[PDB]
Amino acid sequence: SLFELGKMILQETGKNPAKSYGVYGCNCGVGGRGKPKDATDRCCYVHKCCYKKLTGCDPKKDRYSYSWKDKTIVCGENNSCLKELCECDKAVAICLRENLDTYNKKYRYNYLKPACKKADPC
Amino acid sequence: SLFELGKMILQETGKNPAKSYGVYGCNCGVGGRGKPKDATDRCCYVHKCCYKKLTGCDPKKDRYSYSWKDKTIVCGENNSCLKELCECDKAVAICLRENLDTYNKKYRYNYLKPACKKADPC
Ligand SMILES: CCCCCC(=O)O
Repeated sequence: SLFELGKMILQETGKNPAKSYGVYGCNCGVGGRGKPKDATDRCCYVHKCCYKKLTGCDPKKDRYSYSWKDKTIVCGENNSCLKELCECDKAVAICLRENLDTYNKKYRYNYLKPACKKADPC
Repeated sequence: SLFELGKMILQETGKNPAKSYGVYGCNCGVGGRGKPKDATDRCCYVHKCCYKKLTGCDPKKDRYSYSWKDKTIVCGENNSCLKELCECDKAVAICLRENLDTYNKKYRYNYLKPACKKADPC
């Protein structure tokens, strides 16, 4: 669920997830996809495409189990959809951390998104 | 839609809507309802109950027309559902503005929603 996702992002980046990625660029946050503004935005692009492949569980609402082991996100076995969901969230958390070096606050807020260029199909 | 709602909140409060209310308390932004933490939170509680009365349109995606007349949100004549939807959004924007005096930053970027007490029926 959003709770686990946010927790992962905090654990990897050390940043408050809502504050930094709540509405970042054309792909981070509520709404759909759009042409990526930068590398960070592209992380969320991939993430939303990752969600599209899921069946059997709700990516926004459904809780799952994961652990923080030697500062690594380790997805619990859960079930098929929940584990795949967990791996989606782990991937974007890692991706966001790896692209902190080009994070730009000018993409942080907000109004942008409906005017974004339409995204390629996943 | 989300765009009209966000614009209304900005117009009334003068505040960045996603920033101030994206994850505020148990009722503002993402997720469902919960036991409200304060007056601002109650606005969002009422808002989501307002959405339940809606029959035929999508509060998240369906756009509607409104205008800014004498610094007042004025819902334009669309179909019945879109009119009710517009009035739901107008009400919460006004309510959030009215309760800026007790807005508490501690409730802001603080995803506490899974810990919220179960909301009573609308
Ligand atoms: C549009 C972002 C803030 C929404 C707050 C609420 O009406 O739930």
